[PDB]
Formats: sequence, structure tokens, C-alpha cells
Amino acid sequence: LKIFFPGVSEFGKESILFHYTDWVDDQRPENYREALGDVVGDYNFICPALEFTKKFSEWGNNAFFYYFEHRSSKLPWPEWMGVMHGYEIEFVFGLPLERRDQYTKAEEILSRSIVKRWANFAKYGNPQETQNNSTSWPVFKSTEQKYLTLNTESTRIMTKLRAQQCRFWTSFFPKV
Amino acid sequence: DIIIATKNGKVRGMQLTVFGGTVTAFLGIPYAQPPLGRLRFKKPQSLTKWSDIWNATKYANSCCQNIDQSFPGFHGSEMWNPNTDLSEDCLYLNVWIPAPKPKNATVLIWIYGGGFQTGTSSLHVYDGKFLARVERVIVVSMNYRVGALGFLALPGNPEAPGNMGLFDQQLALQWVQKNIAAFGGNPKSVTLFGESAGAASVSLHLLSPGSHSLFTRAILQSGSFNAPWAVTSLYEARNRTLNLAKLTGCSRENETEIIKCLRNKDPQEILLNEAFVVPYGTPLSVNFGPTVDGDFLTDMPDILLELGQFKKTQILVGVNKDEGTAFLVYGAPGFSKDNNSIITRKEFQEGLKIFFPGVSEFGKESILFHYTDWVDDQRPENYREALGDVVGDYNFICPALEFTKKFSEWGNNAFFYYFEHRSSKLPWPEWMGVMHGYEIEFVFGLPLERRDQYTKAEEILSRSIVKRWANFAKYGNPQETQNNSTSWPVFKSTEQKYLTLNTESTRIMTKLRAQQCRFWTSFFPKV
Amino acid sequence: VQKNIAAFGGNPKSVTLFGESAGAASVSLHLLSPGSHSLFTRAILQSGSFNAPWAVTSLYEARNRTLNLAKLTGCSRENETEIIKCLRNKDPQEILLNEAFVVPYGTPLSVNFGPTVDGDFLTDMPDILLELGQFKKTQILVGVNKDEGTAFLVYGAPGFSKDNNSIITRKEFQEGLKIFFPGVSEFGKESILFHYTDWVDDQRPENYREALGDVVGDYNFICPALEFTKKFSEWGNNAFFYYFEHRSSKLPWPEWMGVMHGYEIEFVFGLPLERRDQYTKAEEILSRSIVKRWANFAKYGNPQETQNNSTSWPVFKSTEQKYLTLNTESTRIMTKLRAQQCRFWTSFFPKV
Amino acid sequence: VQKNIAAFGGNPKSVTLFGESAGAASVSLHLLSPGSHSLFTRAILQSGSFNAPWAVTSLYEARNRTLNLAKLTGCSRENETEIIKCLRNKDPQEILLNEAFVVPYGTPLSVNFGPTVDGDFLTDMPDILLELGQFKKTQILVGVNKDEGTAFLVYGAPGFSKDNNSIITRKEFQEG
Ligand SMILES: *[C@@H]1O[C@H](CO[C@H]2O[C@@H](C)[C@@H](O)[C@@H](O)[C@@H]2O)[C@@H](O[C@@H]2O[C@H](CO)[C@@H](O)[C@H](O)[C@H]2NC(C)=O)[C@H](O)[C@H]1NC(C)=O
Ligand SMILES: *[C@@H]1O[C@H](CO[C@H]2O[C@@H](C)[C@@H](O)[C@@H](O)[C@@H]2O)[C@@H](O[C@@H]2O[C@H](CO)[C@@H](O)[C@H](O)[C@H]2NC(C)=O)[C@H](O)[C@H]1NC(C)=O
Ligand SMILES: *[C@@H]1O[C@H](CO[C@H]2O[C@@H](C)[C@@H](O)[C@@H](O)[C@@H]2O)[C@@H](O[C@@H]2O[C@H](CO)[C@@H](O)[C@H](O)[C@H]2NC(C)=O)[C@H](O)[C@H]1NC(C)=O
Ligand SMILES: *[C@@H]1O[C@H](CO[C@H]2O[C@@H](C)[C@@H](O)[C@@H](O)[C@@H]2O)[C@@H](O[C@@H]2O[C@H](CO)[C@@H](O)[C@H](O)[C@H]2NC(C)=O)[C@H](O)[C@H]1NC(C)=O
Ligand SMILES: *[C@@H]1O[C@H](CO[C@H]2O[C@@H](C)[C@@H](O)[C@@H](O)[C@@H]2O)[C@@H](O[C@@H]2O[C@H](CO)[C@@H](O)[C@H](O)[C@H]2NC(C)=O)[C@H](O)[C@H]1NC(C)=O
Ligand SMILES: *[C@@H]1O[C@H](CO[C@H]2O[C@@H](C)[C@@H](O)[C@@H](O)[C@@H]2O)[C@@H](O[C@@H]2O[C@H](CO)[C@@H](O)[C@H](O)[C@H]2NC(C)=O)[C@H](O)[C@H]1NC(C)=O
Ligand SMILES: *[C@@H]1O[C@H](CO[C@H]2O[C@@H](C)[C@@H](O)[C@@H](O)[C@@H]2O)[C@@H](O)[C@H](O)[C@H]1NC(C)=O
Ligand SMILES: *[C@@H]1O[C@H](CO[C@H]2O[C@@H](C)[C@@H](O)[C@@H](O)[C@@H]2O)[C@@H](O)[C@H](O)[C@H]1NC(C)=O
Ligand SMILES: *[C@@H]1O[C@H](CO[C@H]2O[C@@H](C)[C@@H](O)[C@@H](O)[C@@H]2O)[C@@H](O)[C@H](O)[C@H]1NC(C)=O
Ligand SMILES: *[C@@H]1O[C@H](CO)[C@@H](O)[C@H](O)[C@H]1NC(C)=O
Ligand SMILES: *[C@@H]1O[C@H](CO)[C@@H](O)[C@H](O)[C@H]1NC(C)=O
Ligand SMILES: *[C@@H]1O[C@H](CO)[C@@H](O)[C@H](O)[C@H]1NC(C)=O
Ligand SMILES: *[C@@H]1O[C@H](CO)[C@@H](O)[C@H](O)[C@H]1NC(C)=O
Ligand SMILES: *[C@H]1O[C@H](CO)[C@@H](O)[C@H](O)[C@H]1NC(C)=O
Ligand SMILES: *[C@H]1O[C@H](CO)[C@@H](O)[C@H](O)[C@H]1NC(C)=O
Ligand SMILES: *[C@H]1O[C@H](CO)[C@@H](O)[C@H](O)[C@H]1NC(C)=O
Ligand SMILES: *[P@@](=O)(NCCC)OCC
Ligand SMILES: [Cl-]
Ligand SMILES: [Cl-]
Ligand SMILES: [Cl-]
Ligand SMILES: [Cl-]
Ligand SMILES: [Cl-]
Ligand SMILES: [Cl-]
Ligand SMILES: [Cl-]
Ligand SMILES: [Cl-]
Ligand SMILES: [Cl-]
Ligand code: NA
Ligand code: NA
Repeated sequence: LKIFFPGVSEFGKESILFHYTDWVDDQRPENYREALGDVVGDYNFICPALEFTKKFSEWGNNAFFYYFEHRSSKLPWPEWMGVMHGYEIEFVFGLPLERRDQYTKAEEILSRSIVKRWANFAKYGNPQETQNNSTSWPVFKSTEQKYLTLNTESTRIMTKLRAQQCRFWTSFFPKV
Repeated sequence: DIIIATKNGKVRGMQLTVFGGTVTAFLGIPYAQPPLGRLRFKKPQSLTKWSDIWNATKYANSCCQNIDQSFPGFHGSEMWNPNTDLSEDCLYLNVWIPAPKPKNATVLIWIYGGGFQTGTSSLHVYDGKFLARVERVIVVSMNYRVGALGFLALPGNPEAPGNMGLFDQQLALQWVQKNIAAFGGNPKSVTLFGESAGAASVSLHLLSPGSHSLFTRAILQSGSFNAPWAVTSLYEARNRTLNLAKLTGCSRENETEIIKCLRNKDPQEILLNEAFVVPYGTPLSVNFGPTVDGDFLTDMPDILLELGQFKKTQILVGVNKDEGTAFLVYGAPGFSKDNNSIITRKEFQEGLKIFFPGVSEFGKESILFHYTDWVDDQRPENYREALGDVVGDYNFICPALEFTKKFSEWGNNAFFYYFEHRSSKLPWPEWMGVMHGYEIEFVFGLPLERRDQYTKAEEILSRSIVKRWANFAKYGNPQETQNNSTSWPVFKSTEQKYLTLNTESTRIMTKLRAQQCRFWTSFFPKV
Repeated sequence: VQKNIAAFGGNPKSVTLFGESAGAASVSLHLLSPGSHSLFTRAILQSGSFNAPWAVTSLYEARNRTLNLAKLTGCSRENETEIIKCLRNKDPQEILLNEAFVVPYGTPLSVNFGPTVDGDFLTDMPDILLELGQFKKTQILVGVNKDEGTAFLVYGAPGFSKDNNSIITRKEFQEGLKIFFPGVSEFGKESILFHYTDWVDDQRPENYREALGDVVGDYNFICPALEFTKKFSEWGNNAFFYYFEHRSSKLPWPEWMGVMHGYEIEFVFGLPLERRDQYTKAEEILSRSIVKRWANFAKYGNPQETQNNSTSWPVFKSTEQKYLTLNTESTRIMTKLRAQQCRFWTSFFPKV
Repeated sequence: VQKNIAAFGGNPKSVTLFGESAGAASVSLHLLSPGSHSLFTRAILQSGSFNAPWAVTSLYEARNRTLNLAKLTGCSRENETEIIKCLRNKDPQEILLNEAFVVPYGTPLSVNFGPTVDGDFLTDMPDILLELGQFKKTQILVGVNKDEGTAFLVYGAPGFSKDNNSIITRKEFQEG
């Protein structure tokens, strides 16, 4: 927290510790390791993308929100680092469609589907995959806040990503 | 020394230290006349009544039943086998009360499952003293007749009317109505709870008018009467009663004669022939079950369900994530608890023959068609997982979900959960996942016992489940209100929200098994 | 009263309980207690409700305290019916004399011996019973005074006096939190400072003095009365909320202490109607009107004054949270009393 | 009627009260009176209701009037059960003969002796009971005639006559 929150009142920093370190339960050794990645993801990327989308949807337009959770079979960084920043890009660009290239079947399939959702958004303003019986992607609204999860297995409709955490980043933290 | 007087006499209990506190157990109080001799096959009768003091200081006999000998010495299976002598004289219940004696406690009544062919209320995973210690509810459980001796039917004939074991359950709920206030219980706050056939049972007490005023609310674990194994048609029932007659040389012409004959056979001989009252059978066979007898159950229950005829009150229904896995190692070629059971396509096809005996060929292909088109053809355990899903979704998940929708459509609050924690202590192999039966121990509180080798995360999950169940029972709402817990929505026809139970985060999701139950529920019933 | 009141001319079918501070907490628990459910019709809650932090004792602390008392009166025993039998021999003065010490730190708002979940009057933690809608369904009138917290500061907060104006410093405020929030993580306490001390602006000398009264009012009385009323209204019944803000012309405590705890009681009881008694005209008028709203609630379940063109008192709902202000000038409909502060007490603080 | 009407063939469970002017006012107060609440089913109100300005007497004026009556019949006493005991001796004609004067000014619509809040038939001011919804819940039929006020003008308004057309002047209206 000192490295990531340089200046940064002491009470600021304790309050992050307080939010992120009361768990269920004190047993697991990688508790602190995961918590620091979450501080940094939720603060820097996730809560602000979610609040942009809410504020933006409140004025009228259709928005769609996704939550990417596939780890690339070819990722060169270690396991503990999980579904990292930057590592959807290659799915979006279609790199796994290139069979010649050592991605799983499941990965080609995920990619082909992402590519089609993105290209449908661009041409039609709706990111559905309409042909292959795909889970329907709801619009995100202030109220239910539905999002779609992207993974090689089943993709799901969920609600209110990081609800408790963004209540911290978004209402309280900006005050410290 | 703890004596309590009942309509029928006095009973003494025993004290138990649980988590630095005390609970009083009254084990084996009888609750009907033993059903022997002239009573075998008949509705349970009035407990006659004793002076002196009954000691309810041990579990009583389990009803007569066949045992599982597939894996002798294996805890996985043997933990389900009865653990007190078998005997026709098995109509007893247990009561567990908090100490000090509560003043007007809510009552949880457990109905064990066992396929209607087996089970006993004295299993360790059904021990009610954690609930009573931790939530200061009272817990009652009953032994009820199972197999032919509890569900033999020759319809209309009171010598064997059918549903005998369902009326033993019923007479136990009457016994709590009459007697529980003496142990400190509120008879106006009773929740029935049960797993698999015991859940099916709970669901039929919701339909049965004679039960309508013996309880307040209902919990349904991995089971409901619209499951395909839960009710026997009047056709098959007489076929089976007479096939049994045949097999014990009792075929007669007078039907009160067949029964009179059958009432002479030794127990072992009835048990020994039960398995064969039926030409093909399967690992999920229920040869002797509930039937529409015109008494406990006045019409086909699917009609009663659809047309809104059932007790109006709240229900909590749930299923486990891998319900179907446990039955595959009882007969599906390729499957073993002792290896990882990667079966082939041709083996999967054979599996459907075992699980869907008769069973048009187009029926079976259509299951294959639904379950085997994947994303993608690569993974070796593709066929192994698909067969467990056929069996879970067909037998448990889709029918529990359709019960809950039909039931919620008439007005009452329902809650649905989806249990997906695998017990750190599970003795069956990994590939078998979150198995059938393996929530029970979380619900009963076994992991609260620290002394016992469950994870921290498991104690926490348990303590929370126990509190949701006890809140449902007392308040009709299964929230955990104190520890910032995810709020459990009611299930409605429309959004169909459910809550997932796991050691990590619990989530609100929608429309469990949507594509699969569209198959089981609309199309399959037609084949 | 159920058994006997009809003899004095009373209707046992029309009973309203009313009470202030612990007496209000009491009223609130009779709403939860099944044994009370049929001994009254409606409820009034003045400056108090059982979810206040001083109103219910945990079973843990209760035995600790009963045995600390046993200790202190040399009655520690091994048989518990023995501790009691012993304690039943001590003279009154000796029990009273040790009550204060059954507890290590204590505070000006200590409640060493209070209500507990006994399995009899109170069958479960009352916060659970509240949340899950288990309580008598009937109308409630709830209120708080504008300066609830002031009266307790002159019992222990360094810098405070009834005999001067108590302009305390920042460091004194910090010390005050130590007196009022004894144990009480350091981060707990800073977070209260953080919430209550960022102002507009750093100029006014009585900044810290006012902030400490607000910590104590909002925490101990106002936020819990407002959350009781929301939770309660969510299940269906009409509730009315008031915000009393008149300072008695006869108040004997100093000005800086404002509209204190306890000082609506006399308006509610009608004391200012007694002309002979040195209250203002405006005060008689306020009283006569309060008395009529309270008596209309009791008989009719609606606290209106219907005759003298009075401001209409809305019901309080989760959503708009309307309340009525009681003062000698105009009484107003407002919304969401202490919104930002109770968001602190109610969602965040319970976590520290 | 509750006790006896079934003998004449009546349904005591189907009773409608009906009335005109003070009889309508009366019907309206039986709607407010708890002792009447179970002696009828429904109510008709013709040209009258208790919130009319002539229909209820304030406790103030009522004692003033009772004592003005006492005065006028030489019955003023000090014991009030004495005033009554006295008044219970006067002949009928003498009470009637003084009723008109229990009151300083009066008008063609005077009601010198009417309903009052007695704590018995009528437990509070009826306007309060009305506003706050305390009254028998059942259907009501209410009506008025088109020229209600005309009949009282020929009892005192200067210019008015039943025997001519009463075209009065502005100054006469003012006197009225
Ligand atoms: C209703 O029962 C008959 C009876 O058949 C049985 O005789 C019993 C004593 C028992 O031993 C049982 O296993 C044996 O089969 C069933 O008839 C049988 O059906 C199968 C296939 O349909 C034939 O191969 C058998 O030969 C035939 N047996 C006899 C003796 O007729 C009948 O199938 C059953 N109904 C259903 C729907 O299961
Ligand atoms: C996993 O085991 C199954 C189960 O059957 C066997 O259990 C094994 C551990 C095995 O060694 C033997 O003791 C027992 O029969 C194996 O399937 C079996 O394979 C044979 C061919 O030998 C069939 O003809 C058997 O009937 C068949 N059993 C069943 C249940 O149909 C299975 O091959 C094995 N697979 C592995 C190791 O992946
Ligand atoms: C539960 O009570 C103990 C008992 O401590 C007390 O002994 C009592 C008779 C009484 O006189 C009391 O004031 C005295 O403290 C509390 O233990 C105390 O805790 C504090 C700080 O935690 C220590 O400084 C004391 O030395 C310690 N005393 C002893 C004798 O152990 C305990 O704190 C209390 N629980 C709570 C949460 O308040
Ligand atoms: C307002 O008074 C407080 C209260 O304490 C005092 O009451 C005064 C009127 C004072 O004269 C004395 O009789 C009594 O102690 C004053 O604070 C006090 O100041 C001293 C430093 O002298 C501290 O060490 C005292 O403990 C402290 N009292 C408390 C309650 O902590 C306060 O300074 C005074 N301030 C004014 C006049 O603005
Ligand atoms: C309450 O009653 C008094 C009594 O006055 C009356 O004496 C009665 C016996 C009767 O004869 C009546 O007509 C006579 O007036 C009323 O007081 C009177 O008020 C008027 C004008 O206010 C004066 O001109 C009278 O002189 C005065 N009379 C006396 C003897 O005091 C009083 O007005 C009344 N209240 C109301 C509001 O009508
Ligand atoms: C209509 O008649 C009124 C009523 O008064 C009178 O009734 C008449 C028919 C009249 O002849 C007489 O017998 C009786 O007084 C007339 O008003 C009257 O006019 C006089 C002036 O003479 C006044 O001083 C009277 O007091 C006044 N009466 C009243 C009721 O105040 C009215 O003028 C008459 N108008 C017409 C014909 O249009
Ligand atoms: C015990 O409580 C009785 C009723 O309580 C219940 O009301 C039911 C309808 C049901 O909702 C239950 O869950 C409620 O708890 C009451 O009538 C008895 O008189 C009570 N007897 C006691 C307190 O000993
Ligand atoms: C006195 O009134 C009785 C009932 O009055 C009440 O109805 C209650 C449910 C409650 O709303 C109260 O506030 C109402 O005022 C009635 O049944 C008695 O019989 C009455 N006895 C008398 C008139 O002496
Ligand atoms: C006469 O009818 C009785 C009731 O009729 C009434 O129901 C009331 C609530 C009210 O709506 C009336 O207007 C209805 O007509 C019935 O209970 C009696 O038993 C009947 N006795 C007879 C037929 O002689
Ligand atoms: C549709 O699925 C097929 C296989 O059935 C495959 O050819 C392709 O990946 C899919 N089209 C899209 C947009 O995903
Ligand atoms: C019942 O158990 C008690 C408890 O020790 C004993 O005293 C009594 O004789 C017992 N009666 C039996 C076993 O019949
Ligand atoms: C609340 O969580 C605490 C730890 O903070 C623990 O004592 C207990 O397991 C919880 N209560 C319930 C019902 O889960
Ligand atoms: C109505 O106001 C009047 C003065 O106009 C006064 O007599 C009294 O205080 C009022 N009644 C009520 C209930 O306030
Ligand atoms: C058949 O015979 C016996 C006679 O003992 C009897 O029990 C049974 O009811 C009879 N029924 C008929 C009419 O066939
Ligand atoms: C402790 O001893 C006394 C005996 O007089 C008694 O009052 C109390 O209940 C006893 N309890 C136990 C079993 O320790
Ligand atoms: C007044 O005197 C008479 C005595 O005969 C009586 O009727 C009335 O009640 C008395 N009241 C009082 C105490 O003045
Ligand atoms: P349940 O009681 N039902 C399965 C039907 C055979 O559990 C069986 C293991
Ligand atoms: Cl853990
Ligand atoms: Cl999909
Ligand atoms: Cl999340
Ligand atoms: Cl694949
Ligand atoms: Cl949770
Ligand atoms: Cl699913
Ligand atoms: Cl300023
Ligand atoms: Cl006003
Ligand atoms: Cl405010
Ligand atoms: Na099909
Ligand atoms: Na904070």
C-alpha cells in the first residue's frame, strides 16, 4: 500500500487494509497476495469502468458490460497472476483463430465468438452472437447492473460486479 | 435427571455436552403400536400408553430393509447403512431439546431419504444435537416403514392400502402436535425438512390434506414428488404386489388372501424378493413407493400441483451440483470409484441403456443428442460428465426446479439454492464432484465440531447454512442477517433467481439448467 | 390495565404505550415481545429504540457482569444458584455500590445492567426480529430532539462545563472520543474524527464542541431511531417521525447545550399549559398542539391537529423518509434527517 | 328493530337509516356513534349532515343555554343537580316558552338545543372523527335540493314575502 498509495494519508491506507483484509477465513496463505491484487485492480480499473458505464447508461443509451475471465493457455506469466491486464486483446483480435498457433480448441471457440460479438456491436450496436444458441447479452442499466462473463466454459448473466468493493472506492475513498 | 410427561406416559432423556453447553436427547420414543402380525401392511395405529417411565436413552431399531453391499468396508457407502438392528418394530422418533428447556421453540422435523426402500433416523449425518445446541430449536426425526413393508399396495383394500410409511410419517407429525409443548416446543411453528425421498415425502405432505394442519413450512433437499422415481402408478403397483405374491408362492384369487399369505412370510423373504417385482430395474429403482391411494393422496399429484391444490406456505428447495454422479458406479459400464471413469461414446450409449431401460430408441438418441454436442470434442472426460448430468438433471434438478416454479405460481414465497461445495472429507473420488447426500452434514452442523477435521471455510459455510435454515423455520425467510451476507431473493416464475452455497462467495444467479430442463420438462415426457 | 382499567372508565382495546430514552427502548421491545403483543394497541418512541447501542446487553457481557458483581460482593461460588442465593443476602446499598464497576472502562452512557435476550421476554436477537418483520403490526410515532448528545458531555469529556461555553480544542475532541468510545480501535476513532471534522469552514471556534455533541447524539439516539422507523415502516405500517427543535425558555442548562435530551417530555405532558408557570405564549401553543397530536395518535392512530390549520404530518416511508419539525414558529415537512451521518453510523461504523 | 323486527318479517341485518335536514344530521351522527354502529347497515342523507353549521352545539354554548334557561324559569341554583331538579318541576309550556330566548341574537335557522359532544353518544368533536376516518364503514347516499335556502328568507329577511316576488335591493340584501 505504501508503494501503490504514495501520498496517501495513513487513515486512507488503513481503511483500504480494513476493507480488504477481513476474511473468511484467516487461514489461507495467499490471502494477503490476492488482496493486494484486488486493491489495485478494483481501484485502478474495475470500479472506475463500472461507474463510467452506470453514469453513461443513466442518460439514455444502451450499454453492455463484460467480465473477462479466461486465462490464456499460452500466458507466459505465472499462475498466481491469473487473468491479467492486457490479455483479452489477443482474443478480441482473433489470434487464436490461427490453428497453426498452439491455442486450445476451447480458446479458438471463445475467440470466434468474441470477434463476432464485437463485430455485431460495431455494425449493429448490439453484441449478440445470434447463430450458435449463445447466451443473450443484456443491456446494463442502473438498477440491475447486469453483465456477461466471457470464459471457455459457460458464459453467464450476473449482477452488480464488485458491489461491496466499488461502494468503498467510489463513495468513501475519494474523501480520504 | 430429566423426565417429561407425555399424553402416553413419561419418558426419561439423557444429557449431552455439546460445544461447552448441554442438549437433552430423547432417543427412541415410540409413536405407534408396533406393526406386527395382523398389523403388517396396515396404517399405523394408536399408541396405547404406558405407566412406568420409558427410557429414551438409545436409538431404537431401524425398519426392515435391504442393505447396500456394493462396497463392503468403504465409508462412502456404508455411512448410509443402518446402524441399529433392523426389526419390524421400528416406529420410534427422537427429540433433541436445548438446555435449559426452551420456552416456545420452533420445531425442525427431519424425514430421511433412502429411495423409499432404505434409511434410518439414527445416522450420524442426521444427528440433531448441533442444531438444538446452536440455534436452540427443537429437532425431531422418525423411523417410518420402507420397501414393501411400507408401500405395498393393492388399491382400495385396507389390508394393504399403500403409502403406509407416509402415514407413519403423518402420525409422527400428529405426535409432535399432541406432545411437543411438554418438551418446550411450539406446535404452531413446525418446519418439515428432508433429503431425496425424504424431500419427496415433504412435498407430498404439502399435498395431503391430513397433513395440512400438522406443520407450518417445508424444506426440500435434492427431492420432490414430481421426480420420475417418486410416485408409483396404480398399474405398476398391483403388478408388483402380485409379482411379489407369485415370487413368495402367495398368488391367490382372494386378494385379502394374498395379503393374509404375505403376512406369514418371514421379513427376509419379502426383502429378498423386492428387487425382482420388476423386469428391467435401475440404480434409481423405487419398486415400492407412494401411490395415489385415495386417502393420503387423493389424485395424481401432478394435477394437484398444476391446479394449485396444496398447503399455501413458504418452501425452501435446493439441489447439489453433481446429483447424478453417485449412481453411475452402481451399474454404468466404465465407471469406478477406484479410477477416473473416462468412458467412451459407446460406453455412454450403454449407460443410457442402464439408466433408461424401457425407453424407446428415439428417446435414448434424443438424450444423446441433447447432451453430447459440445464445445469442444477435445476433452476426454466429455462423455463421463455428460452421463452424470443426464442423471442429475433428469432425476433431481429439473424436477426440483419445476416443483418450485409451479408452487411459486400460486402465491407463496419460495427460495431456491444450488449447493456447490465439495466436502474436504468426501471419501468418494474427485471426478464425482459435489455428490448427492453431501449437503446433509452441512445442514446438521457437523462441521461446527472443530474436533473433526473440516476446514475453517467449511465451519463458516455450515454455521451460515444452519442459521439460514433456522431463520426459515422460525421466520419463513432464510436470511443470515448479521454478517453482511448476500441476500437470498425469493424465486419467482419469471426471473427464477437462486442462491449458490459455496465456501467462497455466494451469488445470486438466474434460471439454473435452463436449456436442459427445457429438454426434460417439455420434450422428454413425450417419448 | 388489561384486567382493571374498564372500572376506572378506560378502554383496554385502546392502549398506547409511550416513553423516553430507555423507556422508548422498552416500548420498542414490547413491540417485539410476544407476551406483550395483546396488552396494547399502539406505540410512541421518544429519543430511544432497542437498536440503540446502549439498549441491549449481549449474553457474554451479561454473565461477565453478573460474576464480576459476585466477585465484588465476595459471592463468587461454583453453584450458580449459590451465587444468587448469596447475592440475595447482600444489603441493597452494596449491590448498588458495586454496579458501576462490573465493567473495566465505562462511559457516560453506560448501561451495565440491561435487557438481554433471555429466551422468554425476548426470544432472539432483536436486530434479527426487526429485519425479518417479526413484531406487532400497528402504527408507531418516533422522534428525536435536535441536540440529544450535549447533555452527556459535561459528565466526562475534558473541556466541557455547564458553567462556561466549552469551546474545546481538536486535541480535546480527540480525547472526548476516547471517553465516549472506550474500546474502540484507533481506526474506529479516526474514522469518526474523519467523518465529523471536515468543515465549511475551519474558522468557527465552537466547531469541535458541536461536532462532539453530534457524534454522541447521532450515534446513540438519532441514527438508531431513524433506522428502527425505516425497518419498521418497511413491513407495512404507518409510522410518523418528528424532529423536536424547541429549546425550553426555562431550560436551566447553558445555551451551548441547545435542545437537550429529555426536554421534550414536559411539552408532551402538558406542563406549559399551566399559565401560572412562566413558559412563553409560544410555548403554551406548541404544547397544546403536541398534546393534541399525541392524543390523536393514541385514539386514532394518526397524529394530526385537525382544527387550527396545522401542517399535515406525513407518514414516514422507506423512500422519501418524510418527517415533521416541532418548533414554536412554523413546523415543516422535511426529508432524510441526518442522511450523510447515519450512512456513516449505520453502514460503515458497525464494522470497525 | 334489532330485537323485534324479525317477528313482523323484517331482516335486522338489512336496515337503512334515512332522514331529512336534522333527521339527516342525526343519521350522520349515528354513523359516528359507536353505540349505533351495529344497529344498522347503511345510511341516507337528505338535505343534512352533522357538519352543517346549525347541527352541533359547542359545550360552551350548551351550559350558557342550560343556565340561561335556568335563569328565565327562576331556577338558577348553585347545585347543578338542583337546577335540573328545579327544571323538572316546571310545566312543559314554560320550558317551551323560554327556549327561544336562551340565546341573545338568534336566526331563522337557530338550533338552540342540539346535539353535543357528551362523551357518550358522541365521544369527540365530530369534525375530528370525520377527518380521521373514525365512523361506520358502509355506503351512503347523500343529496340536496336545488333551492334549499329560499324557505327561510320569508321568516325574517326584510323585503321577502311568500305573497309577492320579493325583488329586494342591495341594501336589503345587506340587511339580510
Ligand atoms: C408386469 O409384470 C410382468 C411379470 O413378469 C415377471 O414375473 C415376476 C414374478 C418377476 O419375476 C419378473 O421379473 C418377471 O419378468 C412382466 O412381464 C415380463 O416382461 C418381460 C419383457 O416385457 C419378458 O421378457 C418376461 O418374459 C415377462 N414375464 C412374464 C412371466 O410374463 C411385465 O413386464 C410387468 N410390467 C412392466 C411394465 O414392467
Ligand atoms: C476403471 O474401472 C472400470 C471398472 O471395472 C473394474 O474396476 C477396475 C479398477 C478393474 O481393474 C476391474 O477390477 C473391474 O472390472 C474398468 O472397466 C472394466 O473394464 C473391463 C475390461 O476389462 C470390462 O469388461 C469391465 O466389465 C469393466 N467394468 C465395468 C464397470 O463395466 C475401466 O476400464 C477402468 N478404466 C480406467 C482405468 O480408466
Ligand atoms: C470481563 O470482566 C473481566 C473482569 O475484570 C474485572 O474484575 C471485575 C471484578 C471488575 O472489578 C473489573 O473492573 C475488573 O477489570 C475484565 O478483565 C479486565 O480487563 C482489563 C482490560 O481488558 C485489564 O486491565 C484488567 O486487568 C482485567 N481484569 C482481570 C481481573 O482479569 C474483562 O475485561 C471483561 N470483558 C469486557 C469485554 O469488558
Ligand atoms: C470550562 O471549564 C472547564 C471545566 O473544568 C473546570 O470548570 C471550570 C469553570 C474551572 O474553573 C475548574 O473549576 C474546573 O476544573 C475547564 O477545563 C479545565 O481546565 C483544566 C486546566 O485548568 C484541566 O486540567 C481541567 O481538568 C479541565 N476540566 C475538564 C472538564 O477537563 C475549561 O478549561 C473551561 N474553559 C473555558 C473557560 O473556556
Ligand atoms: C351567554 O349568555 C349571556 C346571557 O345573556 C342573557 O340572559 C339570558 C337569560 C337571556 O335572557 C339572553 O337573551 C340575555 O342576553 C349573553 O349575554 C348578553 O350578551 C349581549 C351581547 O353580547 C348583551 O347585549 C346582553 O346585555 C348580555 N346579557 C347579560 C345579562 O349579560 C351572552 O351573550 C351569551 N353567549 C353567546 C356567545 O351568545
Ligand atoms: C313584498 O312584501 C314585503 C313584505 O312585507 C309586507 O307584505 C306585503 C305584501 C305588505 O303589503 C305588508 O302587508 C307587509 O309589511 C314588503 O316589504 C315591506 O315594506 C315595508 C315598507 O312598507 C317595510 O317597512 C316592511 O317592514 C316590509 N316587510 C318586510 C318583510 O321587511 C315588500 O316591500 C313587498 N315588495 C313588493 C310588492 O315587491
Ligand atoms: C407460543 O406461540 C404461539 C403462536 O406462535 C406462532 O404463530 C404461528 C401462526 C406461527 O407463525 C409461528 O411460527 C409463530 O411463532 C401462541 O399462540 C402460543 O399461545 C404460545 N405459547 C407460549 C408462549 O408458551
Ligand atoms: C369500548 O369500545 C370497544 C372497542 O374500541 C376499539 O376498537 C379497537 C380494535 C381499537 O381500535 C380502539 O382504539 C377502538 O376504540 C368495544 O368493543 C367495547 O365493547 C366498548 N365498551 C364500552 C363502550 O363501554
Ligand atoms: C335473512 O338474511 C340474513 C342476512 O342477510 C344479509 O346479509 C347482511 C350482512 C346484509 O348484507 C343484508 O343486506 C343481507 O340481506 C341471514 O343470515 C338470515 O339467516 C336470514 N333469515 C331468513 C331468511 O329468514
Ligand atoms: C458456430 O459454431 C460452429 C460449430 O457448430 C463453428 O463453425 C463457429 O465457430 C460458429 N460461428 C460463430 C460466430 O461463433
Ligand atoms: C430406565 O433407565 C434408568 C436410568 O439409569 C434406570 O434407573 C431404570 O431402571 C431403567 N429401566 C429399564 C431399563 O427398564
Ligand atoms: C458471524 O461471523 C463471526 C465472525 O465474524 C462468527 O462468530 C460466526 O460464524 C457468525 N454468525 C453467523 C450466523 O454466521
Ligand atoms: C386552536 O387555536 C386556538 C386559538 O385560535 C386555541 O384556543 C387552542 O390552543 C387550539 N386548539 C388546539 C388543539 O391546538
Ligand atoms: C374371499 O374369501 C374370504 C373368506 O374367508 C374373504 O376373506 C374374502 O373377503 C372373500 N371375498 C370374495 C367375495 O371373493
Ligand atoms: C448445586 O448445589 C445445590 C445443593 O443445595 C443446588 O441448589 C444446586 O442446584 C446444585 N447444582 C449442581 C448439580 O451443581
Ligand atoms: C349539592 O347538594 C345536594 C344535597 O341534597 C346534592 O343533590 C348534590 O349532589 C350536591 N353536590 C355538591 C357536593 O355540591
Ligand atoms: P433418494 O432417497 N432417491 C433416489 C431414488 C432411488 O436417494 C437415493 C440414494
Ligand atoms: Cl479460511
Ligand atoms: Cl454461450
Ligand atoms: Cl464481485
Ligand atoms: Cl474442447
Ligand atoms: Cl455471503
Ligand atoms: Cl446451468
Ligand atoms: Cl467558517
Ligand atoms: Cl403548524
Ligand atoms: Cl440533518
Ligand atoms: Na426432440
Ligand atoms: Na471508512
